[PDB]
Amino acid sequence: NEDICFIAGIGDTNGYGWGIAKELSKRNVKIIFGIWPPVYNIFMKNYKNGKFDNDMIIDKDKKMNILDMLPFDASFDTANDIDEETKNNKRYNMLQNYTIEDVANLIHQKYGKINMLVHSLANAKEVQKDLLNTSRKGYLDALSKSSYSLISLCKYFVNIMKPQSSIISLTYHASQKVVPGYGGGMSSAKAALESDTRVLAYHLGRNYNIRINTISAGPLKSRAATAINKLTFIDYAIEYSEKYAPLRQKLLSTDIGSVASFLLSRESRAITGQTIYVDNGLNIMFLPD
Amino acid sequence: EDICFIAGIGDTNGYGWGIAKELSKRNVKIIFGIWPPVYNIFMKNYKNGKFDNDMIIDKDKKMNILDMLPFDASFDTANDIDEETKNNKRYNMLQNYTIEDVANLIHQKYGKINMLVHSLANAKEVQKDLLNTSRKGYLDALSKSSYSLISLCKYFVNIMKPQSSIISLTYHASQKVVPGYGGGMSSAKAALESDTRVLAYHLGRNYNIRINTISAGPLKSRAATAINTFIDYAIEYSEKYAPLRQKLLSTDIGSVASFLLSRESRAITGQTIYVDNGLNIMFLPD
Amino acid sequence: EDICFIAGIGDTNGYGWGIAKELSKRNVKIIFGIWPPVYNIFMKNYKNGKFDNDMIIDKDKKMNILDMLPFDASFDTANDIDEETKNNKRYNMLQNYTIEDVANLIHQKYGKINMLVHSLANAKEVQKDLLNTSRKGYLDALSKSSYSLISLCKYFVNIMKPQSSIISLTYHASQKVVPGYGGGMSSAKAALESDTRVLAYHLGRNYNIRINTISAGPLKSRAATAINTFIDYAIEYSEKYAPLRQKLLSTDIGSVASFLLSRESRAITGQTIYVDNGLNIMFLPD
Amino acid sequence: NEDICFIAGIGDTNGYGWGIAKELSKRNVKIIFGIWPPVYNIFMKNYKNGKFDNDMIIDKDKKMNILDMLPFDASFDTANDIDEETKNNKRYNMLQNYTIEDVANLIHQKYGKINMLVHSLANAKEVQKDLLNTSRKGYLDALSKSSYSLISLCKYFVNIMKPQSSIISLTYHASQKVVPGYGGGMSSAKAALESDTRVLAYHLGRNYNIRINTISAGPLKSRAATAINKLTFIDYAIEYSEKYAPLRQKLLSTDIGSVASFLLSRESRAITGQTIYVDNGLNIMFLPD
Ligand SMILES: NC(=O)c1ccc[n+]([C@@H]2O[C@H](COP(=O)([O-])OP(=O)(O)OC[C@H]3O[C@@H](n4cnc5c(N)ncnc54)[C@H](O)[C@@H]3O)[C@@H](O)[C@H]2O)c1
Ligand SMILES: NC(=O)c1ccc[n+]([C@@H]2O[C@H](COP(=O)([O-])OP(=O)(O)OC[C@H]3O[C@@H](n4cnc5c(N)ncnc54)[C@H](O)[C@@H]3O)[C@@H](O)[C@H]2O)c1
Ligand SMILES: NC(=O)c1ccc[n+]([C@@H]2O[C@H](COP(=O)([O-])OP(=O)(O)OC[C@H]3O[C@@H](n4cnc5c(N)ncnc54)[C@H](O)[C@@H]3O)[C@@H](O)[C@H]2O)c1
Ligand SMILES: NC(=O)c1ccc[n+]([C@@H]2O[C@H](COP(=O)([O-])OP(=O)(O)OC[C@H]3O[C@@H](n4cnc5c(N)ncnc54)[C@H](O)[C@@H]3O)[C@@H](O)[C@H]2O)c1
Ligand SMILES: Nc1cc(Cl)ccc1Oc1ccc(Cl)cc1O
Ligand SMILES: Nc1cc(Cl)ccc1Oc1ccc(Cl)cc1O
Ligand SMILES: Nc1cc(Cl)ccc1Oc1ccc(Cl)cc1O
Ligand SMILES: Nc1cc(Cl)ccc1Oc1ccc(Cl)cc1O
Repeated sequence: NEDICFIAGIGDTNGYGWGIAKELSKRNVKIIFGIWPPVYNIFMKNYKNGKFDNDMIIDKDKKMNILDMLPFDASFDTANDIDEETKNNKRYNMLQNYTIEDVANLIHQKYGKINMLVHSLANAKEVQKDLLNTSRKGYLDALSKSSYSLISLCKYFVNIMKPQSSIISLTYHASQKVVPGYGGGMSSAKAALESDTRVLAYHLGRNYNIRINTISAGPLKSRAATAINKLTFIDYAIEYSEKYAPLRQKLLSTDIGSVASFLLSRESRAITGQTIYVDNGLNIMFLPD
Repeated sequence: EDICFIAGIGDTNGYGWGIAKELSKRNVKIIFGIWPPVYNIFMKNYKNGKFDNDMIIDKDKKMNILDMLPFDASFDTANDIDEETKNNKRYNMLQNYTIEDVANLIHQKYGKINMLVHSLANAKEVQKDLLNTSRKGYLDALSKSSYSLISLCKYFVNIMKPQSSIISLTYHASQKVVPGYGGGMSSAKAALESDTRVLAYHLGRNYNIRINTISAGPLKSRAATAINTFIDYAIEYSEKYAPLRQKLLSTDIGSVASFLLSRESRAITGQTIYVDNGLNIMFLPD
Repeated sequence: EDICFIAGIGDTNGYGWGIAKELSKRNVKIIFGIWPPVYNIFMKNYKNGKFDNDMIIDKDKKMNILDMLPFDASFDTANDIDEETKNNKRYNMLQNYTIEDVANLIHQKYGKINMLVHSLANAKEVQKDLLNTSRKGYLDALSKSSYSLISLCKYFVNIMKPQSSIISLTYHASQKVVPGYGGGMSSAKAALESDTRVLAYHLGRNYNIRINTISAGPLKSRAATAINTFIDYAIEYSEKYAPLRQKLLSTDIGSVASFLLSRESRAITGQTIYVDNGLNIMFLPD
Repeated sequence: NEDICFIAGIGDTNGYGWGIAKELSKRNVKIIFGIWPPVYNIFMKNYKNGKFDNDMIIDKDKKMNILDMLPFDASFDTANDIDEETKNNKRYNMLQNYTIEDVANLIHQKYGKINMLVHSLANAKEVQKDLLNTSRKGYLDALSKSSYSLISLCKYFVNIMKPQSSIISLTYHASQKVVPGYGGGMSSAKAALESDTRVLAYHLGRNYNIRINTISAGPLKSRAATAINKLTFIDYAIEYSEKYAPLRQKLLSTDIGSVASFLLSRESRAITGQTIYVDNGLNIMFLPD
């Protein structure tokens, strides 16, 4: 029935955004990528040069179909928020309509209303620092980019979404339990995001009949995950998860993708405001073996 | 060839039926576990076509029911049945309805299965507040509503394939106070949600089998009507205050169940998943 | 004239004793409820001065023990005792040890009390994993460890003053998986924490009485030693990974209990309070 | 044994800061007030003129003793963070050493090391707006003033605190469950604060043997609470609490104070990283009557 999904936060094929795209594509949902301007050019070149073709293979019966690929920066709500420096920066200078409001408008003009929205991004300048050593600026950066970006995303996309639409984001259990090394206010940011998902579920539910949930994912060696280490963090997390989770299988990006796909579909019609753990059951453990 | 056993169907008005309907959409073969005191009433209504409209999925298909068997979650094995039950008019003409007996019967008739649904509860003192519940009444609630899941798992894992999946149904009274949800049902649900985690660990590590529980919102089922207009209140409150105003349907729980029982959810286990139009997230009635 | 009944003291090595010591600091009169199979051993050790050093509070004072009574949380009333127990060598020389009988005895001897501590648990199959626990074993855990709180409340409220306060002890295995905490103890604790909320509502509205539960970290008590080196592991893990490295003492739980039982906490009820050096907040062992 | 407590966030006698001061004073703890510069002058005048004397009465046996009263703005980590405008603002111009670091230094110089710390402040420019209508600036303001201020407070005060010291803040259940009207990112901010309390408990515990907890308080008609209403919010909350809480008594500021006092004392030695509800049990309810 022409399901269309905007995925905010893909920069290569190694993260959760790609797994989500892949699983949605299997269900025939049309995909639009929102790509952060620092990685946008290299994403487009790699794509054009066929570097992603193997990764786009669904089952060798089918391959992913990408409707569109758009520059997107979740730091900026509207054109008026973009500082002169950023506007003129080498990587931004050749790009247009990349703020949250502008991408919503652009999508609406080209394709009309959509019914699925994925927030799959996060950022924090001081992620390598422990919370106690994080500055005011660095903490506010984490909240701005990782948490506020969801609210803003919702604010502007609800106008271009049909009733009974669905929105998902991605979170991590460090919001609820202590993960040393998940620094820079990222733990704080995921805690805010999980709480905001409830408040948004209430308002979007009553005022638009739109659902919103978040997926608390287990560890995946994405490009962003690698950046967490100082002086690795993700290696430890993965090793620990595969050794101690109730389910010992390797956690795949498409494992999250298939849950995202369910949550974005009408099958999850009575679920909203929730944090859903897709982490091989690791979250349930207290004492290891 | 997916097969699901659904323990706890008494008519077409509860969550078991909605779960059956939705699994039927995905062409899963369904086997009903029916409490013996209502087994013959159910079979008669079924034979008489009372459930026919309720069995329609759409233009294409109609529910495919593989089998319907008497099943009593009060009893683990044949040895556990008391004489009063043996001498009951409703039980005396039935056989092989203990938890172990039904596992053996299903396995003998159809081989290994890969989906298991616990959709049952009982508490002989549900109408009393917790403080006025007796020891026998409280332990009955836990026996029928909580331990029954553990025993179901114990006997059914042997007849299940690797990567199988199990769900039960719970209610948010385990976590926040619902006056009226009495007789130790709130306790039973708290135990069920906790047991779901412990079972998830053991079943996952030993068998690669998953187990989850769905925390459902209110539905005007037969069991619900037995709690003391309680259900009319809960439904009215939910439809007034839940983030989503839609009427909650048994098939809304059914489609979540179907997802949790399928391989699409291979990385989810030990979880309480809320399917209640968001009501659980609210604090202050607006 | 504050009086506290402490149900579940068997020696000086568990949390009941630590709670007794701390309440004694505040000059609360303490009455011990002692499980009959260990009642005479306890009385003999006490008479023989084995507990004397353990009774010292400081330079000033020593624990003031008002009374010590046999108490069995298995039985609500005299009628509930089975003949095998009646004919037991340890029970036959004792009397008035059912929950109701002890409430009546305390009230007759000393009048109304204002503090109640449930510091007991039992599970006959604690050494089995949940999946291998039988119905009788699982219901025993719930009967002795969970329902006992409800019944304690039921019978003791009549002998308590308005604004009285009640606590029990739980463990984080109710909420997160602890392999080894078997026999349905994890289930019993989940039910206990849930029941604490439901009881809080009813006791608060009807009697202005508060009830809370303390989720304690590991202590090398007699009961703990019976779980299967499990306790040595938990202690070692806790002292290695808890935010606070201090050794957890029974009196660390005792001073929290004393606060929860006093009027300083008049606005706290229905809560699970973690007294475990912060261990529960951790996800990833650093 | 000369217990000394710094209370960050008092501006009159109607809030939780005053109840906390009163209960601590009963235990003979010496109190130092950190007073936000916009209300500081009026606080000092009222005090000098004896306007608080009745409110300082403990039991007519005893009256509160306040060791010191210091201008304090939790927006600023160090002197170097203060913008020229604020430095020169009418209400700030005559005040000195009011940043987090400067007050810590000042306290240390005058009285040596302390052992108790209370964060009893919050702020959010757009509190009257629902989350969806909150701007990026307004949301970041809520997190900065209500959440980051705790981390910073901890960072600078740990150097002037003894081992086995204790720190508390105040939070509200809107972090966990939806409270329509608790707007501007305050819900997000309390969610971050509750999560930060865990991460801080871990680091302060291991590296300083210092405890930190937060109290999730029920509704109290403080000056700040009144400011929440638009176009009242607190009236509704109070009425609802007294009608539906397990305990029907009126919730008092000193009810929180006596819990704060316990948590700050050695009696709570094995408790850290926790959210403790002091709300007459309201949080435990699902369905009202
Ligand atoms: N990787 C994990 O193990 C893991 C575990 C739990 C949660 N998550 C969450 O999943 C999400 C995806 O992260 P990932 O792990 O796939 O890494 P990723 O790099 O694949 O995803 C992050 C992407 O977001 C983009 N991005 C960053 N800032 C942006 C901005 N201001 N505007 C637009 N785009 C921006 C980046 O270009 C990047 O491609 C994150 O929110 C993360 O918190 C990841
Ligand atoms: N209906 C609701 O509002 C609601 C909300 C949350 C959870 N639930 C849960 O959903 C599940 C299904 O109940 P329902 O609401 O559909 O009502 P229901 O009456 O349709 O289902 C309960 C069934 O359990 C069966 N049963 C009772 N005792 C049994 C025993 N000893 N052995 C085998 N079967 C037995 C009954 O015959 C009945 O058919 C229950 O576990 C309930 O706790 C229901
Ligand atoms: N020790 C720990 O590590 C730990 C951690 C968390 C919680 N707890 C809880 O603290 C409480 C006290 O146990 P403990 O650890 O001090 O061990 P303990 O052995 O000192 O206390 C348990 C007591 O309960 C008594 N008891 C057993 N069955 C009884 C019955 N039917 N009626 C009356 N009394 C009975 C026993 O005689 C024993 O003295 C328990 O409820 C336990 O679950 C203990
Ligand atoms: N009042 C309630 O019902 C309630 C319920 C739950 C939690 N709380 C929490 O209790 C705390 C105290 O608030 P309250 O309700 O007592 O109102 P209050 O006005 O008594 O306390 C807030 C005080 O903090 C001060 N302050 C604000 N910004 C500051 C800054 N940047 N630097 C220094 N000081 C600043 C203000 O001058 C004010 O006096 C708040 O954190 C609030 O979130 C209050
Ligand atoms: N995308 C992103 C950005 C930053 Cl700065 C930090 C973590 C990020 O994602 C994550 C990666 C690994 C894990 Cl275990 C959790 C995450 O949330
Ligand atoms: N099936 C069953 C049996 C008993 Cl004794 C009590 C409730 C039962 O189901 C429910 C019905 C309505 C609601 Cl809101 C929750 C339930 O759990
Ligand atoms: N008192 C009791 C009885 C049984 Cl059967 C099992 C554990 C018991 O107490 C405990 C001891 C150690 C830990 Cl870590 C948790 C407990 O709950
Ligand atoms: N101190 C403060 C500042 C702002 Cl902007 C909003 C709320 C504030 O405190 C509160 C008041 C009432 C309630 Cl029920 C919760 C609060 O947290």
